[PDB]
Amino acid sequence: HMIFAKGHGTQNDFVLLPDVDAELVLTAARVAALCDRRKGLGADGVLRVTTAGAAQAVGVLDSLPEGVRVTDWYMDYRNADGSAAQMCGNGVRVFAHYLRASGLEVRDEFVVGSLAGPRPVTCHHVEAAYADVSVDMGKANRLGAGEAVFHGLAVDVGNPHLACVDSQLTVDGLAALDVGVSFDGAQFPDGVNVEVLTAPVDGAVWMRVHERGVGETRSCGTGTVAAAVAALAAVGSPTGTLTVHVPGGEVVVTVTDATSFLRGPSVLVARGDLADDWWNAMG
Repeated sequence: HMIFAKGHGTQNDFVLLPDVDAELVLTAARVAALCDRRKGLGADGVLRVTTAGAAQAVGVLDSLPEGVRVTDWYMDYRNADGSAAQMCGNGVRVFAHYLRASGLEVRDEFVVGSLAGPRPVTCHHVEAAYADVSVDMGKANRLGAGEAVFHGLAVDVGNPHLACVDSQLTVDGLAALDVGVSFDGAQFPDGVNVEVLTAPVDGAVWMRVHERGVGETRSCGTGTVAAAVAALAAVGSPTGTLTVHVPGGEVVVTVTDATSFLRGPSVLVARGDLADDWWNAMG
């Protein structure tokens, strides 16, 4: 009698827990057991579906992020290791898809609240199992050049990035060992996500991320936005649309004057019930 769903976007997979009134107690141990591929259900993170006001009432949220109303849908995102929504902006597509398909939300256009702020979404097509969702990821700020190892552009998409377009990089060359590097500390005093990518060839780009601390880890929403921004800017365009090939598949970034949008697939594989006894005995 504990409702859940299992979904994924490009790469990352999520367990969704509908909990409008935030009655569930998401201990670190419960999240970890639920994310364990053998002992639980297996996921990169848990997305508890609630509202910002309910989250703030139950202690999950202290004060509201700027732009997030007490009545907003709220994606209470937890990493497998109990920890809370690292900067990526991940989870929003699958979250939005869940809202639509489960009938919690009837409109194709609505706002997803999150720790990092409001994320307006557009649901282009929605079926039970598949959806095509656009996330308004926010203003992307180009902020000057920097070296890495590569020479790129500091792009601010809620958090610092350094996306590096390399004309002399191929898709095969991009199979380089960029797990666990060097960047200028004065330019990024509080660390930086480092993207490395091919030159825009026919509206498309191939990239890989190395997010701060977590190492080379899966797909990065905001980092994908940073990558496309830097690629457009290298072709002389402050705004445009690029397909971005990322580990797991492809997504489409749109940059406007005001903001940026990330558009990609979402899949919901399963829906059902966690056993109540199992939930209790998990820490």
